[PDB]
Amino acid sequence: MKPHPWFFGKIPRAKAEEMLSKQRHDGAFLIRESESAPGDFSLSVKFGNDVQHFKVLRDGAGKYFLWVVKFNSLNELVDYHRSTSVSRNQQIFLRDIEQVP
Amino acid sequence: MKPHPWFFGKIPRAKAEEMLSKQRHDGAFLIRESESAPGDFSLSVKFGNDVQHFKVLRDGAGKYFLWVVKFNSLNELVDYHRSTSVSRNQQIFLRDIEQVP
Ligand SMILES: CNC(=O)C[C@@H](Cc1ccc(OP(=O)(O)O)cc1)C(=O)N[C@H](C(=O)N[C@@H](CC(N)=O)C(N)=O)C(C)C
Ligand SMILES: CNC(=O)C[C@@H](Cc1ccc(OP(=O)(O)O)cc1)C(=O)N[C@H](C(=O)N[C@@H](CC(N)=O)C(N)=O)C(C)C
Repeated sequence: MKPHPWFFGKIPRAKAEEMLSKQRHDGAFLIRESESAPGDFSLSVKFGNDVQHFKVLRDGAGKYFLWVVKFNSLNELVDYHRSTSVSRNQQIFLRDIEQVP
Repeated sequence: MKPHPWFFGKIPRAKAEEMLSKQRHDGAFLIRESESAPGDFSLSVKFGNDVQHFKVLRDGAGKYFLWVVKFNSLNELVDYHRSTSVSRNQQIFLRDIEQVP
């Protein structure tokens, strides 16, 4: 087992945009710990010449979700959205960013 | 910026012990998403011939903590405990696991 290449911890929202702007393929993403909402996570995803940000929402039990389907972990939320679009305006599927060697 | 080498997402508690048992230095650790408590995080740390597990607790606002000092992120909690012991029985400081090439 290896650590997940998508967890960047506490990095500025702007830093996520800077990084993902350099990614070549739509869907490139990262999970970060929100600075405006301590204790909450945010998902930043590249699409075209833009970087979209999503709030990782929680239900009453602590499960995570973006829209309707929820999961017992960020890990499962992320994997589910690799084959189900994170967007309702475009078909954008999460894919690991091109990691630096 | 690079992803954090300590976030393993949803892996079994037993898997964390298996991995950390192979680590050579005390303090080697990882943050995982609890399976017994969906939505909560757990910190697993190596020390001697054992692997200790800690619940990452949350206050009313969502801040994270192990004992008393709390943080706006898992990232900050982790960094704080690199220089302040996670244990009250031994001086154990978090240190990144020896990542596989
Ligand atoms: C500064 N405000 C925004 O960026 C609007 C973000 C949601 C968001 C709100 C705040 C936020 O703050 P940070 O963590 O970046 O500091 C991060 C993300 C948003 O609305 N995103 C769109 C959206 O419709 N999101 C849904 C679904 C979701 N889970 O975010 C929503 N707003 O409930 C998405 C399709 C790009
Ligand atoms: C199965 N139960 C345990 O492993 C006892 C764990 C806390 C814990 C409890 C449940 C747990 O479940 P998982 O996420 O591993 O499935 C993971 C960790 C514990 O008590 N750990 C010690 C401890 O005293 N922890 C404190 C401080 C803390 N934040 O965990 C506590 N229990 O409040 C620590 C010094 C090794």
